[PDB]
Amino acid sequence: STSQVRQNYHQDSEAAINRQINLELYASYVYLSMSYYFDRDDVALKNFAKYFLHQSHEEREHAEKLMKLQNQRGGRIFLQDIQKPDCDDWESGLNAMECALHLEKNVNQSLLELHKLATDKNDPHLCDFIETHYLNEQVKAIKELGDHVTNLRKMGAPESGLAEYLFDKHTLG
Amino acid sequence: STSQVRQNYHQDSEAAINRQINLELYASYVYLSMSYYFDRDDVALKNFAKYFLHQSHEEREHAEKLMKLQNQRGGRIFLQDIQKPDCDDWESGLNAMECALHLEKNVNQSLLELHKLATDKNDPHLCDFIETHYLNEQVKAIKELGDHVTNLRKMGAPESGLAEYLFDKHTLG
Amino acid sequence: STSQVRQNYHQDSEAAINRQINLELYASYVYLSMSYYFDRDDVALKNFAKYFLHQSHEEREHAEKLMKLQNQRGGRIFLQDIQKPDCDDWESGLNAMECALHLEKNVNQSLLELHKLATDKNDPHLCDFIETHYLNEQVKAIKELGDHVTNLRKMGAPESGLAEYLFDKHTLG
Amino acid sequence: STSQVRQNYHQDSEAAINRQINLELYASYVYLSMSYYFDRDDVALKNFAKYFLHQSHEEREHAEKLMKLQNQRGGRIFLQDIQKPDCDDWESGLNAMECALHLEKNVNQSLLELHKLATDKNDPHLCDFIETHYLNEQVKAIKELGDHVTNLRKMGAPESGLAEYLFDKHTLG
Amino acid sequence: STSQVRQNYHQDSEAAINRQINLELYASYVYLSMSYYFDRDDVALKNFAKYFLHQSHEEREHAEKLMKLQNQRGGRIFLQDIQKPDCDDWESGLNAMECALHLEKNVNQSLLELHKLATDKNDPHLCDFIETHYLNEQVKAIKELGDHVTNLRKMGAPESGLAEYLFDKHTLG
Amino acid sequence: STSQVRQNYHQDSEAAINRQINLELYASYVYLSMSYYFDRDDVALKNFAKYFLHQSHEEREHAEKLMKLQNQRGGRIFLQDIQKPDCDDWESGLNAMECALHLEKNVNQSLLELHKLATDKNDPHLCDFIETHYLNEQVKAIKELGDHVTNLRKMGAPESGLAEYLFDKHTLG
Ligand SMILES: [Mg+2]
Ligand SMILES: [Mg+2]
Ligand SMILES: [Mg+2]
Ligand code: NA
Ligand code: NA
Ligand code: NA
Ligand code: NA
Ligand code: NA
Ligand code: NA
Repeated sequence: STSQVRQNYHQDSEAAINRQINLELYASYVYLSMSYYFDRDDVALKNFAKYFLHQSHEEREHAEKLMKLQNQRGGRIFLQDIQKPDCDDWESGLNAMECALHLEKNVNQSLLELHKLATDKNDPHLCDFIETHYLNEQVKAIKELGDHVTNLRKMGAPESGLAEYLFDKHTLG
Repeated sequence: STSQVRQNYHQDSEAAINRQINLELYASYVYLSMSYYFDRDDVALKNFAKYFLHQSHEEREHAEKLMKLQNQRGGRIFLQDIQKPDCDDWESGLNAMECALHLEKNVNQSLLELHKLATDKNDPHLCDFIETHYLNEQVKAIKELGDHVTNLRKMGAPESGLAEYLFDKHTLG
Repeated sequence: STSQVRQNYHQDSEAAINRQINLELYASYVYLSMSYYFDRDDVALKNFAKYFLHQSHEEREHAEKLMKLQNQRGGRIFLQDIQKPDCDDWESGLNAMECALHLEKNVNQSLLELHKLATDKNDPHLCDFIETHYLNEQVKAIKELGDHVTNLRKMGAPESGLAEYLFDKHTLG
Repeated sequence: STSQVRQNYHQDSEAAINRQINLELYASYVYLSMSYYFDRDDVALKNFAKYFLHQSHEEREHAEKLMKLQNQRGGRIFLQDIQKPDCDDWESGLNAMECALHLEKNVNQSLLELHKLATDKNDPHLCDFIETHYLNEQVKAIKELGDHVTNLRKMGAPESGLAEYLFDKHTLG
Repeated sequence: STSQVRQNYHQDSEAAINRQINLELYASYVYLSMSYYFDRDDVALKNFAKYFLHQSHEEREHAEKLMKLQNQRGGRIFLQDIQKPDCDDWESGLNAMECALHLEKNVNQSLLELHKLATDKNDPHLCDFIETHYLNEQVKAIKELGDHVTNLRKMGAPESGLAEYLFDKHTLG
Repeated sequence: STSQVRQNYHQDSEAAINRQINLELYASYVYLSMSYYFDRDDVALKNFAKYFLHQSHEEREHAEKLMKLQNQRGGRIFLQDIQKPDCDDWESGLNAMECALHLEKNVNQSLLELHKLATDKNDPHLCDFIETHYLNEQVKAIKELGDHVTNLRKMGAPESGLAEYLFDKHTLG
């Protein structure tokens, strides 16, 4: 049953990796939903749409890298349902950015718990995988989203549709 | 409630489009599972893995095009859970190709039902959308997968691991 | 006696580095032996030979990087005899790949023990050195060798000399 | 009061980062002093001057990267006075190199203490930040300075003004 | 004690140059503080941050040129502590620009006093050094900052966060 | 048991080739030791280090060519332990060059004995192999090392650390 390549890879780490794969795919689905919300004719913020679509693809890449990790270590991928996002209607550019920030912080928390598990299981390869490919990415993404939220709020979003328009043009464009 | 752009777009067509979006995302997920099955150290068919990963990305593109359609017509996207694939272990290159063929034919059947609905609702734009972007793509994909299955079987798959190896090299490579 | 550059570098870490240097040089020697086994007129698998020669040179590079590390930290290199490999005759492409896999996993285990020692001695520089330059390299090498072994076995190695021939051509060539 | 981006960032880590920022700015100031010492007409070692000026700019870059880190994590930068260097007159190329070596080892010790704090606070992002951007840089800088000191001493510095002259030309030039 | 190069260089001029060096380094530190204030996630005005970082580096260059002057004339550099800036929190783009304007005018006043001292000591080289490299630079910087302050105020800064946003984009970007 | 390619290849020649392979690998190991001795922070002669590392790689190449010869003639490679070098600490650039000269002359003597054996066994292919690839290489290497030793001694090595420094720069650099 044991993979010929498997070495120093705890069952709990394998399971946590599978959970993280699902979470990354979920985040990719959330961002896809947000993108096409901004593609609606009654919202019509193309650069918001582009931004979130890019994020969706990035999240898919993160999931695929975790799957590659899983196979590299000799764990076995078990996929689960990708739950639909919490919203169909994301209400505003600002609200979407706030939800994205919340999502990214939740993903970061899951990564931190993964790192803690790796450390506890004395899995330095896994620890450094997480550190190299995920943790800084998360910190950067959270910082960027926080900057966006700050700018939108200062501009007067979401009540100032001019605010969101000009943010779409000048920041995301 | 009615979109300012909506014209000649029946509620039943909108719902069928949402169902098709989910089905395309499901197909993407299935192909992703198959790809990383072939990435396992105990399977190790890199070109199978690459082939199915490409298919996964293509299916995601198809889903995104349907979402774009939905917004273009003034329908509203409602996402649903993406169900996990039927298998974790796809057993062989031949079996994966057979399951892919079955999946593609099911997707094609759903597209044909969508076309029939469009026709019944006198939606020529939707009909020609399906015809232009989906139906021929499906016919081609089904033909390609059938060719692959035929070749693998004639080569002696899945019992001939040499068969699958050489197919991976010479057809998919 | 203490090096002017030495800081936070435990004697046990220095000794473990010297042991790792010897182990990497040993691995280089093993791969050299395997390469020239495949260069024999009665074996004559040129791409196996090339593959293992490349591995030999890579292992030498790993040893040299450890020696550089040793000097960077102000430890002192103490070389030991490089023991001859366990075999003169490696029997088959498959057997050589299996022995290489075993060797790489042993090297990985030694690296993991080195990391554990570094961590216990609160040597984050050493830990991150190992993580950055060695651990992922090992995981990748083990995964690659496992893939090779899997393919050879499925093809019918080592009894199918056609198997090894075609693997030599299509995978290693 | 809490930053919207802040996550898993302990107050003690934030304070230690502020201390490190000050220390890096101090090191920059020290190197600036040394550079312009070597620019004096009665010292006139242009390549020493260039070397230390480069080091000064590098140290400022390190400080700026720590400030960026601070903002990325949602900590708040609090700057302090940059103390003047211990010397106005650095006496000789050899003495300046010895003081630089001492400074770099002190900076390294502060970084190691920072890493220990990060580890104790279970801040893997901070740990890997320090490891990636600072610790190896320090090890390299210390090794280089030790090499310089060794060469100068063997050449006969600081009593051999010919020694320092030729070192300036051939090593630093 | 007297430098072999020293000629027509009064002790009072040497001391005033040392004071100016400290003042330029102080200005550099102030601009650095402002830059990283604008890099905060709750301020998030990247082009303000870039503008002030550029100013910081420019001020450092000015200090280094004064040190070079000091050595060229045969005076001796005596560095002092670089005091921390008056603020940690610069409140707004407009407020930062107003403080920068005040700082630049103070630096200009110090330069004018330096020029007056040079003139009184019949040091035409020093006078023309100040005139060529510093005075026009100051006049330009003050004019630019005044223009910025005027624009921000007319736009409605600092109460109009849209004002600061659009200024950041269109003037500083 | 006899190789299909073997012709006019005496068992004694095969054994002598195996001994020469071991000797070349030993020489490679010696040069590696010397290189990293010069990489020490308390020795710090980078061009000595580079010179000996190049020699190490060259010696490995010589060993690999002998192994290739062995297989070409249908002999069988039997590897032995590579003994550690006689020294951990090579004391000086001059001493390392003197030891290298001694090593190269010992290798040359072994090659001459190999040639004599080949001649006695009427193996003109082996004789011309040795002549073409090894003997002139040895003569050149010995001449070069003798030149180096002569220069170092005339310069005042090893007591003149300036001597070794300038030799490192101007001859080996
Ligand atoms: Mg790390
Ligand atoms: Mg003038
Ligand atoms: Mg505008
Ligand atoms: Na992600
Ligand atoms: Na599709
Ligand atoms: Na290795
Ligand atoms: Na630094
Ligand atoms: Na200035
Ligand atoms: Na040789």
